[PDB]
Amino acid sequence: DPAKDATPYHVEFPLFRSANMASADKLSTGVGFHSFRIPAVVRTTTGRILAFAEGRRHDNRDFGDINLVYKRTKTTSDNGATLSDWESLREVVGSGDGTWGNPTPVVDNGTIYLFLSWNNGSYSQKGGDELPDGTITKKIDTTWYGRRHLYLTTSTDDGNTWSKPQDLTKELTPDGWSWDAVGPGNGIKLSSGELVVPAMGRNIVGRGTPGQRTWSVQRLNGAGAEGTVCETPDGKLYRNDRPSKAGYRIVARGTLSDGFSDFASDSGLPDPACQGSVLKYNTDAPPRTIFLNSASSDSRRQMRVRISYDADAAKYDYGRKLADAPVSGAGYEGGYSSMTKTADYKIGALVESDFFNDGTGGGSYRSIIWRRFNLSWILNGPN
Ligand SMILES: O=C(O)[C@]1(F)O[C@@H]([C@H](O)[C@H](O)CO)[C@H](O)[C@@H](O)[C@H]1F
Ligand SMILES: *[C@]1(C(=O)O)O[C@@H]([C@H](O)[C@H](O)CO)[C@H](O)[C@@H](O)[C@H]1F
Ligand SMILES: [Ca+2]
Ligand SMILES: [Cl-]
Repeated sequence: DPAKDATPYHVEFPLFRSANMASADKLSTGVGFHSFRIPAVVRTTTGRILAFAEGRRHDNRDFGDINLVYKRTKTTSDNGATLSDWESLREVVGSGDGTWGNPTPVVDNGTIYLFLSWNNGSYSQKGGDELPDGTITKKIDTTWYGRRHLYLTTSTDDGNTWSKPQDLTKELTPDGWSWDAVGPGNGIKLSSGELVVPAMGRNIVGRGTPGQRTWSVQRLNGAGAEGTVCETPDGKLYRNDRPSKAGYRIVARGTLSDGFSDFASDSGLPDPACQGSVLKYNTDAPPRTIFLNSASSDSRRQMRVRISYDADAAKYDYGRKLADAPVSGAGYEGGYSSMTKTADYKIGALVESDFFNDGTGGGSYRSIIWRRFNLSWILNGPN
């Protein structure tokens, strides 16, 4: 791999700082957040980087009052290289005391499309959870009021402002569903121009052209709830999803016109039942797909970034442990992740981190780390 010839480069620092941290991130209104979790990142066509997260107001739990927050790089050409290159925290949407989450952006010229999930603030995935005011949650159900909704918000000004989110549940989530998720992480634009956004049991597919997109659903029997998608070097689609039980990533390959294979466990990619991320890096010799998850069947703290050179992303190298370049003072790193390719030819990654001050409890502060590294950094890892 000729990219190994570059000097290894890596930088890493917290970008979304929980309430316990010195420079805890708050909106300009004064509204702060206990925890940030569920990252999504995209480089726009200007080179600006947009980083999204769930701002979890009161504790780290997946329900209750959660706002969709973000940061942009200050300019289109700084590549988020230092903390001072990032704007202050902003909000995409935070209306109501319900949950706005699952950021899943896709860039289309320019327009950034950001798909989100939402639930009512009286409901949770399991039900029976206690809220700050003493209310007990109802379990997410199939009713309009109590089901998981799918929203779309758009930016046509490089992420500066966002349209009021539009509820596309009736159009893009099957009737009768209760739980739902989009991404989280990112959607993609194919070499042939279609937009493909991974979601629970389905792709959301944007046909048409830039400036005139039309959305529909490609259902995928056996897909995960939290999916990732990319275009492999052979031109086909590749779903690499979180499994329902700890063990291994589940994978399927297909096309928009012919559909997908069934999903199968990939024994080369252990996973502890956690979200992952995938990135098409380049098309020229040699073609590369990047994959990032916790490379373990029982821990989220074994984050590993990897490269596949296969036309179908069948097999990956060992890659490199993110712990080889650890961050201090921002918790124990590991969990959900998102990757993009920066305009200065780095991998830019967001990774969850957990202070663990309340163990697995709701009071444990969660932060999100930003990382940049070149391919060389991965390739020069001790395997
Ligand atoms: O509901 C919230 O989280 C909030 F506290 O109020 C939201 C909103 O003004 C109200 O919920 C009504 O839409 C803000 O967008 C949030 O930043 C925050 F201030
Ligand atoms: C995530 C997690 O940290 O495990 O889990 C998902 C969801 O519960 C699982 O995919 C099972 O359906 C949450 O939606 C997400 O917020 C995060 F908690
Ligand atoms: Ca809110
Ligand atoms: Cl999910």
